[PDB]
Amino acid sequence: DKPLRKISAAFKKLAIIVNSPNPEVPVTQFSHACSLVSPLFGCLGIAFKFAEMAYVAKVDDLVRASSSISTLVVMMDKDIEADCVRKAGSHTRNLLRVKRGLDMVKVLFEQIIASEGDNSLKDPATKSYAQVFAPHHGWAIRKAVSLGMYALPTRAHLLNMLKEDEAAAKIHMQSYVNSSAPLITYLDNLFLSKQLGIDW
Ligand SMILES: CCCCCCCCCCCCC/C=C/[C@@H](O)[C@H](COP(=O)(O)O)NC(C)=O
Repeated sequence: DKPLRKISAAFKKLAIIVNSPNPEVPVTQFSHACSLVSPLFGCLGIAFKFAEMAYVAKVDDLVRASSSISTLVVMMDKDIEADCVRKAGSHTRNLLRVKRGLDMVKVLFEQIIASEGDNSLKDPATKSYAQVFAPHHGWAIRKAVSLGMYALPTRAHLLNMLKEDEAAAKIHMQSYVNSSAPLITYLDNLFLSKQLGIDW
């Protein structure tokens, strides 16, 4: 089906889990949902090429992890026990970056919705990247991203690539925004509650 619909369906499900008492988020289900977001970065063009190493490789690792590890909590606790939380390539470091990817797409969608009537994606792309990723990327990446903003598809072109009209895309984006918000909060709080921080 259409990429935004796959996304909204999968995250609705995740929202139910996190909004319930004693949530257990399976690594399989979380990593599959996160993989549905990947095609979005590609639709945005060269500006978001960083997403392959920054997001896709990370989801790939969680996909791998999911065969032997039950939940995100158990996954994090294993890395804590092994004292390898901030190590390059740890599941937990990867989870934190995946969280940022989910957040950037959330903010992007919010801004696209807020700017209905402007056929340019420049502000929404620039704003969300600035809010979510800019504080963690080095100079060269930030400069490259900014330059790549001239290569964004128009708003109408993007809708066409995602195979939706304005009304339908609005609903599915809003749905992801509503679903992903408590998930992102859930994830932040796992890090915060285990005294790991979220700014590294
Ligand atoms: C012919 C020219 C082709 C143009 C180049 C295409 C875009 C290149 C953008 C590459 C972005 C690389 C980002 C690297 C990802 C991670 O390995 C690295 C470290 O991963 P980490 O955040 O520590 O887990 N992340 C950062 C932002 O330093």
